[PDB]
Amino acid sequence: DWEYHAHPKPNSXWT
Repeated sequence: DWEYHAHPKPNSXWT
């Protein structure tokens, strides 16, 4: 269970 993360925003930050 590896989900990629954004560079300029944090992980859960996508919400």
